[PDB]
Amino acid sequence: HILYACDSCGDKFLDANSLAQHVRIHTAQ
Ligand SMILES: [Zn+2]
Repeated sequence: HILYACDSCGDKFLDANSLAQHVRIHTAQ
């Protein structure tokens, strides 16, 4: 379930792989 979260934007991921890559999409364009 909600194991990982992208802070600042408050994104709630059930995936870790998608979470971490999501914090990547923030560094990227
Ligand atoms: Zn985010």
